[PDB]
Amino acid sequence: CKFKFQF
Amino acid sequence: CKFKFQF
Amino acid sequence: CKFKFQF
Amino acid sequence: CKFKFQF
Amino acid sequence: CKFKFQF
Amino acid sequence: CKFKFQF
Amino acid sequence: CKFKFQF
Amino acid sequence: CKFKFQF
Amino acid sequence: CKFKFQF
Amino acid sequence: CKFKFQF
Amino acid sequence: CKFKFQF
Amino acid sequence: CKFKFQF
Amino acid sequence: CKFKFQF
Amino acid sequence: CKFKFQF
Amino acid sequence: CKFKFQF
Amino acid sequence: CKFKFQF
Amino acid sequence: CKFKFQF
Amino acid sequence: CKFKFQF
Amino acid sequence: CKFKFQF
Amino acid sequence: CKFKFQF
Amino acid sequence: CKFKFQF
Amino acid sequence: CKFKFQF
Amino acid sequence: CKFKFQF
Amino acid sequence: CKFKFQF
Repeated sequence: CKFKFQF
Repeated sequence: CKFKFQF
Repeated sequence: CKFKFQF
Repeated sequence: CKFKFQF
Repeated sequence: CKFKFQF
Repeated sequence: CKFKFQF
Repeated sequence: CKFKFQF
Repeated sequence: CKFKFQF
Repeated sequence: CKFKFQF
Repeated sequence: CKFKFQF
Repeated sequence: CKFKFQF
Repeated sequence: CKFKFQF
Repeated sequence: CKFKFQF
Repeated sequence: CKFKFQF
Repeated sequence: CKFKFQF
Repeated sequence: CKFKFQF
Repeated sequence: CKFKFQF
Repeated sequence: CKFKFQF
Repeated sequence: CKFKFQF
Repeated sequence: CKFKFQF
Repeated sequence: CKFKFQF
Repeated sequence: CKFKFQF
Repeated sequence: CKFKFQF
Repeated sequence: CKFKFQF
């Protein structure tokens, strides 16, 4: 919801 | 919802 | 929910 | 929920 | 540097 | 450096 | 360095 | 270095 | 905090 | 905190 | 903390 | 803590 | 020099 | 030098 | 030098 | 040198 | 602090 | 601190 | 601390 | 500490 | 001539 | 001539 | 001539 | 000439 960081 | 950062 | 970091 | 780091 | 985000 | 996030 | 996250 | 996370 | 410097 | 420096 | 330096 | 240095 | 900070 | 910090 | 910190 | 820290 | 001289 | 001289 | 001289 | 000289 | 500091 | 510091 | 520090 | 420190 707040922060979604995908690599 | 707030921040979505995708790499 | 807060932070999701996937490598 | 908070931090999910997968390698 | 490329991205500099300060919250 | 490429990404610099400061919370 | 590539990612620098400071919480 | 590649990832530097400081909590 | 008192100081947040993103160089 | 008192100081947060992201160099 | 008093100091958080991410070099 | 008093010092957290991530070099 | 590049930076002179007298705190 | 690059940095001179007198705390 | 690169860094001179007088704490 | 690269670092001179006088604590 | 009492005296702060920056040259 | 009492005297802080930065040259 | 009493005297802090940085040259 | 009483005197801190950094050259 | 330039600076005279006496304690 | 330049700086005279006496304690 | 330059710096004279006497204790 | 440069620095004279006497204790």
